[PDB]
Amino acid sequence: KVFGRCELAAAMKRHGLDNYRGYSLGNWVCAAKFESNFNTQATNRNTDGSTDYGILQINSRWWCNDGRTPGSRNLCNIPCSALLSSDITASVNCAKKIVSDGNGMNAWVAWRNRCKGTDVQAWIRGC
Ligand SMILES: [Cl-]
Repeated sequence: KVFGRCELAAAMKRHGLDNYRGYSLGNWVCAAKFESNFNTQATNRNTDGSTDYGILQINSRWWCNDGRTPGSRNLCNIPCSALLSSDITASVNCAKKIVSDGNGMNAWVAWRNRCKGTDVQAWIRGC
């Protein structure tokens, strides 16, 4: 599915992302916009043989297991296929582990380049 902006904000808030590990909700909404364009089924292959999966483009080298990525660590202990559900639970649970690993939201390239430093609260304004 393709979430609306406020629709995703409300779902992410219900799943505990607002202010999680220091990151207000607008950060997470902006990240999803620029990672997946709010599409729960987005996938993108990378040069290292990994693929990024779902609404938050979670990577198959470090975080989820897709069975075809060399050097897999599966630190979220989740099959990547689960991260293509229209229900965001598995992606949020893995994102919480990623953002707790020591480098904040820097794991999300699109967030680093297109959200960080902007007024991210605009992403939840009006919701
Ligand atoms: Cl604005």
